[PDB]
Amino acid sequence: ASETRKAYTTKMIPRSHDRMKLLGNFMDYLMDGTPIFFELWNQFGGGIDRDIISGTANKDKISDDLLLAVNWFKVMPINSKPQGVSPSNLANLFQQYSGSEPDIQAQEYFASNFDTEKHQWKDMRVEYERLLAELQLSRSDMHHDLKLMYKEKCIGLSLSTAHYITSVMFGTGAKNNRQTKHQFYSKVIQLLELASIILKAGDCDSYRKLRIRCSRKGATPSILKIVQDYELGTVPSLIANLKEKLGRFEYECEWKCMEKIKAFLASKVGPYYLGSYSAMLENALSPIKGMTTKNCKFVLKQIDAKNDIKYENEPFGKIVEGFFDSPYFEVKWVLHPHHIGESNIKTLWEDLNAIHSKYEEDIASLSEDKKEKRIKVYQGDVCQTINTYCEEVGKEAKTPLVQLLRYLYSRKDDIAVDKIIDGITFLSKKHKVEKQKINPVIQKYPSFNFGNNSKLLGKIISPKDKLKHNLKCNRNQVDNYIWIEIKVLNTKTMRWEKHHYALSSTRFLEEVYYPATSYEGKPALSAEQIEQIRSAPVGLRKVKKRQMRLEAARQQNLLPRYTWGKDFNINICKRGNNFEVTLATKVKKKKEKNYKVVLGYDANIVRKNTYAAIEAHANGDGVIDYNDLPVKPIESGFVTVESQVRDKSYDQLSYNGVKLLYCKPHVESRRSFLEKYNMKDFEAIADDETSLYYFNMKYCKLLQSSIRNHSSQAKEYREEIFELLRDGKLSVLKLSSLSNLSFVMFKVAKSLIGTYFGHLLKKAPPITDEDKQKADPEMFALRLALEEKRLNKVKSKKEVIANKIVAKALELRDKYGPVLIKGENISDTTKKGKKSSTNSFLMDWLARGVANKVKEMVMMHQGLEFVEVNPNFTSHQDPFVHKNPENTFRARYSRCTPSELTEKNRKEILSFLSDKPSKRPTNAYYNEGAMAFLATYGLKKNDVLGVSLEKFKQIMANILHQRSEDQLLFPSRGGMFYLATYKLDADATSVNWNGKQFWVCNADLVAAYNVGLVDIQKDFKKK
DNA sequence: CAGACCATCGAAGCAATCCAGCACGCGAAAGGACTG
DNA sequence: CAGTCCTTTC
DNA sequence: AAAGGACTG
RNA sequence: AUUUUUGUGCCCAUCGUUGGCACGCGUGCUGGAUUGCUUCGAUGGUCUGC
Repeated sequence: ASETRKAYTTKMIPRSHDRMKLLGNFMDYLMDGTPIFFELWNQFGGGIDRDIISGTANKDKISDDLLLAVNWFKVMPINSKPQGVSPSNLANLFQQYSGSEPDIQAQEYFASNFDTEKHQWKDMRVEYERLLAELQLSRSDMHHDLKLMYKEKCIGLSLSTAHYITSVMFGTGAKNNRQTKHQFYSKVIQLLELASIILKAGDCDSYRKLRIRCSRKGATPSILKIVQDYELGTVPSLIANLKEKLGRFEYECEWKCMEKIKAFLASKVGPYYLGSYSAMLENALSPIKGMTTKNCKFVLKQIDAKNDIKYENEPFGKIVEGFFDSPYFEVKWVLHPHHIGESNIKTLWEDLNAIHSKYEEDIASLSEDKKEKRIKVYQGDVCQTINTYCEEVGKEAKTPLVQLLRYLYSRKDDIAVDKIIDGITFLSKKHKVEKQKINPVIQKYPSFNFGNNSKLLGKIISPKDKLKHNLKCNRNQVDNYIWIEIKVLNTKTMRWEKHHYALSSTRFLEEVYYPATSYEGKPALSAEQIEQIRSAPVGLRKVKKRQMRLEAARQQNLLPRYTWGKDFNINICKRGNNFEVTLATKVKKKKEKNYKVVLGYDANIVRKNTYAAIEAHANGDGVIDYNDLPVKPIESGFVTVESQVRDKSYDQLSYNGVKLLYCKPHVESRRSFLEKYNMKDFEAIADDETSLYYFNMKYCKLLQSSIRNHSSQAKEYREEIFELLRDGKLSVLKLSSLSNLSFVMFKVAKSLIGTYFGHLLKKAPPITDEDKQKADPEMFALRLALEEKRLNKVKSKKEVIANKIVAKALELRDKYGPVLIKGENISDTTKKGKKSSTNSFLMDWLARGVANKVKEMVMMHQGLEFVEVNPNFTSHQDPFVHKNPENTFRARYSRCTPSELTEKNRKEILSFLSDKPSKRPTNAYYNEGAMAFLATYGLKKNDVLGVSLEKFKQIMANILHQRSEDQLLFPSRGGMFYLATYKLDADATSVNWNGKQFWVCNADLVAAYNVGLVDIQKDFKKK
């Protein structure tokens, strides 16, 4: 039984200045009262101590000392009341309290990094003492009270729901059946320590009503006791649960100091109301308990990570870090393994040791006075080798520091190679683990959820009561506004009074609200509705069209019934003088395990994210027998989202813009401006086949470089920058798709504005964002426009890709059965070792974003389920033959004509053929792919590794002409057209390799199938 | 062979953005009182 | 009693 | 322990 | 309790054919990166008599 929330983000229509001011006063009252509860609960937690937490003692792995340190040592902003503790003396303070020194978990908590500029430790136990002093309540009485709170889960970790805490500590009356319930439970266990129903009924109770009226009154029935009795009249492991619940129901809830605390709250906050106090405490506890749990898990993670630091490589770390106090360095920084080609330095030192052996054997002979020259030659050779290594490893990752490698080689006798790697990775991991900031306890900006059951009373009126009201008072009965009846506290006269406010969210109408007076599509409108749509102002026409479609669907009985149910929350966040009603809604799923389809998707960056469906227990013509599971490919395609312009049909995700054949004035203006500032590179971007957003991106980079060169006149660039990014018909803001290139375009636009500002404000105080806002307010506004446009662009890309994925999942669910959407677990990209360009490229991936959006959407549909799989080798594994018997791991190719072969392709083929050891597992797969490429056409690598790439193209053309085919497959590390043994593409062109007769599928579709077979066995057990 | 010019590549500082994780909120069901 | 609200407990 | 996942429209 | 004028937005050389289409919101921190300026250091090369 899973559940998630919807959200409809409505718009508050000001009913009247008086009513809106009343609502604002109520909101301000709640907001002003929230900090009081925040501080009060910080004090309560501060009062925690041993003999308070030594009760249930239930906790995952948190030490009894870490709980104490968490509840009375919190990092908060410097500008707060509890201020006054420095990190150094945290240990001795924790010694002063609790009569013991910090343990490992509490030592890690105290010795945690943070931002000393903004956040400061805080004693949090002088705050409890200040509560005792300023409310003058006996320390013993407050000790009893907060011990009772802890046992009631009103303080500590895993707190209870705010409503419950308020009702318990500040409530009128009670069951008072604590001792009564304890006796009942002791009797029940004594009768155990449908038959259980008889045993429970033996509590001097005839039926459920009697025991309800005797043991547990005025609440929901105790754990499966009254419901159990009813079920049994209309397993033995529960004894431990009932015995551990006996800790409760023993105290009788006598508060020795909650009266004084309640009076203090009434002094600071208004008079006690369960709804108001519950809301304020709900918005005050969230930061407290949230950051408490976050820091507990964080400290556990920190101890686990520090246990992974070897700490025996520390001397090697010292030797390597001696780089900073050596002639080769000219400030000081941390050394990460990417500075030495993390694992390639082994090959580097192999080569350098070969050179050293040659040099030494040459120095043994030639013992004349030529040493001063031979050593110089050897020094030059080793320097050249190190430079070549840095250049070589600087293609797939960051260039290793030349000076660091020179220093390491100079210290070739003080440290080995594996020891160099261990020391530097120690320097890296220790530094990382030591810079992990601890989460501060920051105050939440409140939400104040109005509901019906346990929150501040309130409700959307109804679709039914709406008709009653709109008919009682003469009205169309089909208004486009949603009315909420909120119980507002009139702060003038401190009493409650339900008022009404109008929301105007059209989605709520279209989807769950509008009444069925008489997933779907849309209706056919009438003439007058069309006229209204066409007569509305420009900015209102879209919402008018949506509303008229809704109205037509109601008038033509095309509007499905929406089964109101009155299950909507109302979240009112008052930022300034405007409200932010939200209308959340619970959705319940009842997850299913007996899957019938698997819908993997590959989640590419530039290559048109694909899906691929796989059946579970297929029985038909093609049913591939996996390890022990009969599976069948249903289909596989691309995720293309269609925006149908007048007659064409674009893919927002891959359109890439118009072809510059219709942007000639645009390109002419750009060239005219660029000519004024120094153009053989412009002509390479302005071809009439080049697409518009490639042209815009490349021209943004051109402007960036131009501004860099003409630094002292970057103010002259602003007219062109505007005309390119904002104003003109073909601009980054006027015209841009969801394609990856259209996001690189916004990235380069933001970079262009950044360089314009950096060179417009450079003459040394730093250039703060306020300084550049004041320097060119229009350009800063343009920067904000680009940022907001790109953020909404990203939100829409996530939403639409996830919509297509979930739509195909629903199609398969309707056709076959419960679907399982398997997505790559694309984490830990954008690494330090990678190049800056690689990390920037991978930032636009939005893999985890789409995965999260699909995860959310799947929680609302019954039948779908989303698991995230390991993305390892999912682009090479041959689907349905890899792991069906044994791993296959073929390579990806690139069909092309011999005339369009480039130098890069030939060099890549040679790199595959060159028998050199590499740590990448896929090197073997692409090497065997290159061998098979040579075998297929008989190229005789010795004679194929030759020069004259033109001669290579001629030889390939002759080989492919002797055969009747037109294109040659050849392995490429970034090529499509994977070779599968099964037809997974639906456009696959069969081909003959050494002698296997593969299918030329699409690398995207086979990768989607692999994503659908990563752990197929786990999803489908043999049951 | 001394000297300067480009260029890219690292490191750090400074000021910014950004995708992402992750903790929390978006309570239920009951009885009594009340009202119609 | 239907529906409301206000409370306590799960 | 990375690599892999991505492959610069 | 009636405001009849809006939830957020996304795509397009013709911005409408009723254009086409999608959507969980908020707070707060944290992690990893990126962007821009500068400083420093390496790396590669053209150039002037040598």
